[PDB]
Amino acid sequence: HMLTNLVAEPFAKLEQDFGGSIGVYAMDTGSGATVSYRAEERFPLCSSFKGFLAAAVLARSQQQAGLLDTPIRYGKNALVPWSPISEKYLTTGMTVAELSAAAVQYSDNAAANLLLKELGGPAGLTAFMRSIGDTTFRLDRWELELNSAIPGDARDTSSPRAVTESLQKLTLGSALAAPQRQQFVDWLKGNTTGNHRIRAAVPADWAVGDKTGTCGVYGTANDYAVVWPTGRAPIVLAVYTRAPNKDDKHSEAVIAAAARLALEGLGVNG
Ligand SMILES: COc1ccc2c(CP(=O)(O)O)cc(=O)oc2c1
Repeated sequence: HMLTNLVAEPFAKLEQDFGGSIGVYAMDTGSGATVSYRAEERFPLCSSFKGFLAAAVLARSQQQAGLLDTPIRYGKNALVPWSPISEKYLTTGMTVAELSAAAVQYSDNAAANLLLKELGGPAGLTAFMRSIGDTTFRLDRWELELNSAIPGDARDTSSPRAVTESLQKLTLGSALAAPQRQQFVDWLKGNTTGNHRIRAAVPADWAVGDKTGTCGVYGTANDYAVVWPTGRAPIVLAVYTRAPNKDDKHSEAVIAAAARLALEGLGVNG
């Protein structure tokens, strides 16, 4: 409780300036110290489910050898907005591994939907999260309907704490086999969409992997990350936002500032 009270006031000021709600859970994997602010509230996942989607693909690849190399062909009707990689391979197809990398590193929507289909839809991804001990995560819909971010709607949400706990298990714990774990970390490390979020709070000499989400309404956006500071154990953290009005805009700077506060609360000199 000590570190959480250390940062309670600055978090309240930050979210009031933002005009919405900020949810943060950060875990120092060395000491076990944690920082929480609205950490048990539900926030829309938006694209952040795509990280867990790729982890679920990797988990299945442990039992289905050759799953990652399977070519997937798709039609033009699969190309929903923000499919920047898959639109370039419409005439050729892509492998499951390439779709997973595109989903993680470019937030590719068509790729995410194609991989969701392979796993049995939103319920199949939810089942995977249940299998690692996450009872909070729920995915209910596909891209782009899952972006609705309706106030009070539990569909397609999780909590910052559950996101951080599941991310820890998948990137640092035993939820994935060692080769699949490293592949998940490497995909997160290569993300291209989060330079202005948690990464903006992380010194250049620290390794970081992240997955972003941006719903586009209700001030709703997020990022989760694993951060490897030099000389100490890694930090896992999740930063989620929402706001009361549909037209409220999200703020990357607010996500970065919340990440800064979480790291400062943990005592990690950034
Ligand atoms: C379809 O429209 C989209 C899809 C994704 C994005 C993303 C990528 P992500 O943050 O969800 O991962 C950032 C954004 O600003 O707008 C978006 C708009």
